[PDB]
Amino acid sequence: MKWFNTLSHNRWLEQETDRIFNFGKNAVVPTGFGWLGNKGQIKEEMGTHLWITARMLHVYSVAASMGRPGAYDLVDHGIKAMNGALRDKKYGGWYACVNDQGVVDASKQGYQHFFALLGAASAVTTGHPEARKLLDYTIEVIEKYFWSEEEQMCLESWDEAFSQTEDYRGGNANMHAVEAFLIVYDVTHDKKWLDRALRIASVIIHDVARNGDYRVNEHFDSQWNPIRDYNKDNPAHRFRAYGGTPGAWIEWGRLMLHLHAALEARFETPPAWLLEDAKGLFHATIRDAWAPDGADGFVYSVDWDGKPIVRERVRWPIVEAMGTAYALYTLTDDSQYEEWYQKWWDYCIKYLMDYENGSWWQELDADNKVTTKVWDGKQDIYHLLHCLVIPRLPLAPGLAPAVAAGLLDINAKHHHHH
Amino acid sequence: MKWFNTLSHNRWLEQETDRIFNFGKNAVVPTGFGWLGNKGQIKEEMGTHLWITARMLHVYSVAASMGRPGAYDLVDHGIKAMNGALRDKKYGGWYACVNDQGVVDASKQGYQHFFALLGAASAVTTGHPEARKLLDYTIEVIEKYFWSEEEQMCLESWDEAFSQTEDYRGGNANMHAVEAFLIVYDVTHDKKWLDRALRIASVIIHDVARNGDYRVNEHFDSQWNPIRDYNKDNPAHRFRAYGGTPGAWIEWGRLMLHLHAALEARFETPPAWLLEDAKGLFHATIRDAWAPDGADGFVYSVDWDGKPIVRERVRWPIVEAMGTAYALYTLTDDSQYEEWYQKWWDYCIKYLMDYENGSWWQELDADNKVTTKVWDGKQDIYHLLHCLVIPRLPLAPGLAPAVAAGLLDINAHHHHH
Amino acid sequence: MKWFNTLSHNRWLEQETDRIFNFGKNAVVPTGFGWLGNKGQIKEEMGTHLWITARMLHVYSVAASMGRPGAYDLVDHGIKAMNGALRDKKYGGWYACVNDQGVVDASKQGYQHFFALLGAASAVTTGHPEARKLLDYTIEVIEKYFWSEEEQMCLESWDEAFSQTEDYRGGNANMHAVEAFLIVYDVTHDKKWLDRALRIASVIIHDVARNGDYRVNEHFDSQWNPIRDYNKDNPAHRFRAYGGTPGAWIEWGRLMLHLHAALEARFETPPAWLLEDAKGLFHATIRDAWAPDGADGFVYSVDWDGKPIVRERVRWPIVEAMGTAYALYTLTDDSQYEEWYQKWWDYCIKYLMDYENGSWWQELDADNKVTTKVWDGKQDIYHLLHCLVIPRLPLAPGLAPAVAAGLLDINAHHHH
Amino acid sequence: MKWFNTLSHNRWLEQETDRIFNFGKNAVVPTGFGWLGNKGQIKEEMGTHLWITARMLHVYSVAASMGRPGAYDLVDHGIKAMNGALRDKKYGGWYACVNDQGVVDASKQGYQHFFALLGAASAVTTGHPEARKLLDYTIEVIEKYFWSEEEQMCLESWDEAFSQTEDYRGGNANMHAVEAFLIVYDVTHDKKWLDRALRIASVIIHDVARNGDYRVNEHFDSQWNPIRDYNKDNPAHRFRAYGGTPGAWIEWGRLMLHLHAALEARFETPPAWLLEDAKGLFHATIRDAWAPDGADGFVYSVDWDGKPIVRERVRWPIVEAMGTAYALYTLTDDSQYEEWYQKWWDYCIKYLMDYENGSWWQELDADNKVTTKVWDGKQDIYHLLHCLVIPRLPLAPGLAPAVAAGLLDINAHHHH
Ligand SMILES: OC[C@H]1O[C@@H](O)[C@@H](O)[C@@H](O)[C@@H]1O
Ligand SMILES: OC[C@H]1O[C@@H](O)[C@@H](O)[C@@H](O)[C@@H]1O
Ligand SMILES: OC[C@H]1O[C@@H](O)[C@@H](O)[C@@H](O)[C@@H]1O
Ligand SMILES: OC[C@H]1O[C@@H](O)[C@@H](O)[C@@H](O)[C@@H]1O
Repeated sequence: MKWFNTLSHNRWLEQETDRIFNFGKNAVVPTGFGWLGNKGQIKEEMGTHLWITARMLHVYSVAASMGRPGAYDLVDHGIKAMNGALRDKKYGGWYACVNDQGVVDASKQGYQHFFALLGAASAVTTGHPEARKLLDYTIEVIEKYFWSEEEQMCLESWDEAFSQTEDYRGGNANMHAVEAFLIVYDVTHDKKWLDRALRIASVIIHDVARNGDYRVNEHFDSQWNPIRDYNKDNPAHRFRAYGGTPGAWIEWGRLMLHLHAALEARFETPPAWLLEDAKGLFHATIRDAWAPDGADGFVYSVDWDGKPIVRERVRWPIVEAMGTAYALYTLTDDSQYEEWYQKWWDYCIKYLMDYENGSWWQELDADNKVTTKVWDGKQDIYHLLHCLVIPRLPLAPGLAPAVAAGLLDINAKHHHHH
Repeated sequence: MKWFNTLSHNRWLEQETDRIFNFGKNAVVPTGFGWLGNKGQIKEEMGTHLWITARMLHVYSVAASMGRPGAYDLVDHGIKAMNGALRDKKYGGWYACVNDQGVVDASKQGYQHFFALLGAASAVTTGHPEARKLLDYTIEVIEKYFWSEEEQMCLESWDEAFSQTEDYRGGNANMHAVEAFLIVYDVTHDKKWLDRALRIASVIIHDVARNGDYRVNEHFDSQWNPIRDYNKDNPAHRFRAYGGTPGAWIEWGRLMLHLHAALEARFETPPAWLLEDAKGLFHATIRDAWAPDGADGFVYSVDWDGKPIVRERVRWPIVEAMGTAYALYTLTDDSQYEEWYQKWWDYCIKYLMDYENGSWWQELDADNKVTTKVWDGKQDIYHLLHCLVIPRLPLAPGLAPAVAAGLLDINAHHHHH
Repeated sequence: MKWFNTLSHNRWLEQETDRIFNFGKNAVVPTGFGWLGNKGQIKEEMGTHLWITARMLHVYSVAASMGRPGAYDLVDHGIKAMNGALRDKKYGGWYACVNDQGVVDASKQGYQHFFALLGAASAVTTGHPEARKLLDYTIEVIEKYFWSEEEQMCLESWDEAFSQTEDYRGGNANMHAVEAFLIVYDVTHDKKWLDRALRIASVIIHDVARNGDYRVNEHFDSQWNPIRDYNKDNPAHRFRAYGGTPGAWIEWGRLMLHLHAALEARFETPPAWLLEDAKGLFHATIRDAWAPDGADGFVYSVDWDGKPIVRERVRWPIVEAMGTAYALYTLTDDSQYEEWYQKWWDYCIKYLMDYENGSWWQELDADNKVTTKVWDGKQDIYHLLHCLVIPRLPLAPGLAPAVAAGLLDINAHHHH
Repeated sequence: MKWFNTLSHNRWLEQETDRIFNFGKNAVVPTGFGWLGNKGQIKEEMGTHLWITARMLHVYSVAASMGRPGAYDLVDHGIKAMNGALRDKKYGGWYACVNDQGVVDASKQGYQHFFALLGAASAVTTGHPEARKLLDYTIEVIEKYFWSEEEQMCLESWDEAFSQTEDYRGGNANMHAVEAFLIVYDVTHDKKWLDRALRIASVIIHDVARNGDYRVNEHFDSQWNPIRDYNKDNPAHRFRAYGGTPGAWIEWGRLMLHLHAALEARFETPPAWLLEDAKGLFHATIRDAWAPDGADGFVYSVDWDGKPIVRERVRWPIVEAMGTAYALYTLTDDSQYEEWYQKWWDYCIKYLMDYENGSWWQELDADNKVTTKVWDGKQDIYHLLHCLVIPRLPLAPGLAPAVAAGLLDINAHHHH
């Protein structure tokens, strides 16, 4: 069965994408974007998070490029929010969480600042007259506090006043740095952004993960030595789970293929390890995490021997798996990847898609029934673009640049025989 | 006005197709696919029919090839049903009807086995790893019990244990054999299937129908002699109506054009009678059955002088008419066929389409008001692909193969030359 | 940001178009098309208006050409209606308004007859076997009573019997004559239709509007001299507002560019003033009417110095502005026009589109909140095709002909 | 076998088209275009003929629209020529033939003036700044002297001073009037040219030819009564052959289908007889004139019982047959027309194409061997566009307009 690069499948994806764009519109709050619950209501107690606001700015940049009325107003809202309450006008950068009445979390989180970077870079592709100013400012914050020239890797977090950095180094924030750096590169061609991306991946993936059967180590000390037992007593942490989180492995895989494609796009032969390691991560994710416990789905985390720990099926791991299947199919022409993509789509409509309340469920238990454990509500639509829009685009340039360039369905041009 | 081979019209068709796919999803039951009612609910008392289950397997094969998440799971469900409760594990083939408790109708119905053949052949086009095995098994059953080598025609039915065949021969079962054989040909490229289809059409249409003003005779004895009086006392029978059923005539017309196109595809000149007789069937259907009684719509049945008998407007006849209009337009380029297609679409949205309760009504009275008489519920969506998907495809290969091949919209200043 | 001539934007446009076609279907009544309210219900007390019936005939002609089942039945219904109760079978032409009991308004309104002409011409593009007959008759009525050979302009209205014409000449009726004449030209090529359209535009726009900073004068006496203070006492009139109605200025702009494109289509160099004056009208509209009073949106009317009078934001002016932005973008390649189009789409979804009850609101107050003041319900869908379908087509031939020709998306990018 | 609307066939067509364009370029002379011989040199003794200069103006208009460097210079050359020595500044219109020291044939030939009209209308499609002026003037001459309002038909010829008209009416000149009128229509979108074309075809074809087994009568007296024995003593005349000339019958067929398509293009139902009679003419041409005498090819003339008179195979009849086969295929979708087109292409390359000396031979004997009898030289490339370019275009608008519109290969399969 052929779905990739078919207009019939791609029309289905677009129509679902519009349903998703509609869901996120409910998140608009004066200081940015709020946290949506299971019925698409704002959970006011959660306030305005930096990472959510930046993600929505990115999402509505893509929607704007797709020619959807109202989306550009959300881009504008996003850019205003990044210049408003979220912005620390004393020490620079952005607070982690604010609301109409003040700052709740003033800390300076690297993970969230890389999303700020992605949001600004994607906003630039819309031509919004204030987007490039925002990007330039974000670059200054990143280079001052979050890219380490000494370590040639990303730092994790600081206090409000940028006086003390966290005694921890994280694969997760570094992963989203790679993601953001790809798009910054697409809207600058300052070579350093791609160089930095390759460097980060070489350390986290080609060195550490590859040497552990492609089980990505996320937690390191300040000297970049793995802390294997980090969070052993808080294993279901939302951002720093104990052990391996296979959803991240497979996401890394796709990011490495965007890097491969960006190198190809400047007529450079990419290093072979990008594709090799992307295959490795994909294979490892299925090996350990797909249906390991008597029911379909991807578990949330595994121990260092591949045994599941948190068995809940969170939404984003399978969504990322679908994106990576597409990226691997694109580079390999191997139908096995398409078969996995299809299998996962069937699972998604069966268990995760929520036509009744809107969007998709965020989390299921080990029997694939809606649960509340790891998460609380439906606060994200950003990951969904990776299974809804990415499969309609080349791998270079990246998501927002490629949509703005008019590349949707560009490759959808007798597929049962040769 | 141009609709055929326009992306605007074809987009509308696709959007309606998705509405129809959605309606059929609630038919899923442990033993296969159940019988949906007017509001999309399962009518439990009807059980799990072989023909319905096989048709759904076919429909969701097309949906799967169209890239709809969930459709492949329904293909898988259908294949499991065909390997499970519906399959006669003792004597082979498939029971006509089952439920959770056991067998409701143990008979071995040719009509329904030809749908099993279609369903398996369409499933093959999805690449499902169990589909070819199913097709192989279905072919074995068909050649053992339902294609007669001596008659060079299809048998009608057997009892559960295949001890004796029915003393009756049917144009209806044979029509759906042609339909299935076309698709088996597409997934085998073995001319024997097309040889058989052409042979069947040559007897029922080119001989008997053509010599009867294109009024197709459906009921025959075992020597393939017409029984003109069959079911006089049960005229509104769902599968064996008394007299002629014009919806069937026009359906035969399309099938003959698929056959024509299949021959052309391998650079063989089709016999001229396929097109000639398709024209005759289409014309005769309009002649006897279109608006014959002071209101629009196709009547269900007519006597041998063309006079209406059962005057209800059932859904499938007009749907088939629309499919045949497309096929004839494709072969002739004659705009009259497109005009009919358009007129029929307008009728369908006015009277048949049911946006309130789902799908389309199954049956209307002679004033085009919803009724319950010949039928009971909304158990079919298979026919609707003939007015929704067929117009988006060439005539060769057939429906499911062509969608799998990526041919949707391939043919799409058209107000002048 | 690129939207014009992109399949992603055009798909969004088509899907909204279908939503709009669905809303109008509820307007069917035995005598034509009735007046839809905010819920898509018929407002029976409004009866069956000639202008509404003719507009719906036009709208469903386009829907039919787009391959929508049922639309042709609505064309058929409109044609029957134009041969039924609405037709004055005694004196000729069509009554302004009828109902199931008889004639409500027997007068013969030029404005509404030009819509009859448009409807018939659009219907011809469907091939409906009674459409050409309707067009031919409509042309006869227009040439007898509405196109003046002595004035080389359109007359305004008459009594039922066509015995006395109104002592008034109108820019508004003449504008919609231009619109109708373009489509009659498309389905005939009697040159006179384009000649007449150019003549009308040359008087109302090139002479009078251009000389008044592109503020179109609508109200004239029988000698075609402006009546500047017409309807001072009734400034929010639905068809003859006091002063300038900027939505009409921008509508004139687009029509002139359809005229331009028609001339190009036959390998003729169009007169330069069509584009020059389209630019002038567009600019003047932004200058006087866009967000002139501390909130977004187009006001309804302005005085002769460009100051707002009626500040309500009616639906059709912004819808027409979007159409004209597309036309100007097409001719100039200047992205400022695309930027305006996008800005206005954002405003429309924010304030005008009504996904709850259907269609779009007809009218908002000066703070962009839905109101009832100038208008009453949701009786029109015709204008919406100018921001939904027009951006998917070339400028020649016109709307219904172009859709019938299969030209949707024919023209459908961050660097050179 | 499928050729029509295939890119592979159309590429072959374009490549031959370029070889043909190249051959014509040597015809440039100071006063217009000269008469090319068998090896592509100028037959200087023939001087500059109006019909040749006008045809070359048309051909290079098409070449220019196709983006061939040098072609526009020839369009400019042709326009200058039509304003130079060929132009009668005293009495108006154009002399039939001039040379570098004066007028050779001062007569005012209708046949040649309809080609002047075609050449000007085609030149307008290139946007050359002097082309519209030329067309406008040519129209004035045609309407003064060559279209008769009284007869509703075209006259044949006049003396230099337009004092007396020839006591003769010709189906040939009228055929080329139809041809020219189609293109004038295309660059004016004005009804009257099509009305005139339809009227002309209705008389020559629907009345006279249809009632004589589709054998077109060409020679008429001043009352439009046939002269059946005209040119009995000069049967092989180049423009007025005795009896019927089947090449002309099949050419009429295509022109009627361009007429049909033009009507369709403005959403008008064309009269059924255009297609009926086009089929009739095509069939009759094969019936009487295709391989009638034991070898392939179309004879030049037949008598009124269909028997061949002049048996030479001149180039243009089969070239026109091929164009008509395309037009009939386009309207009917009947493969028999494509089969004939293919058969004729095979004959053309076997016997007519001249890769050695350039272009195609003008004339063969009854055994398909190159001969000199009816004609002398290779002065024409105009007909060749009817088998080289026409099969790559829709039937409306006509040749030069369609190429200028970007329509080449727009329509470009073993089963249904
Ligand atoms: O959407 C939130 C999730 O995003 C993924 O890419 C990872 O960064 C996870 O750690 C995180 O919980
Ligand atoms: O959908 C069921 C119908 O299918 C048609 O093709 C015919 O076989 C009818 O006899 C039958 O009732
Ligand atoms: O839709 C109704 C409106 O149409 C516009 O084009 C103008 O004619 C207005 O005066 C009128 O109120
Ligand atoms: O090319 C010259 C020829 O052109 C044809 O169309 C006819 O007019 C002939 O009579 C003429 O000899």
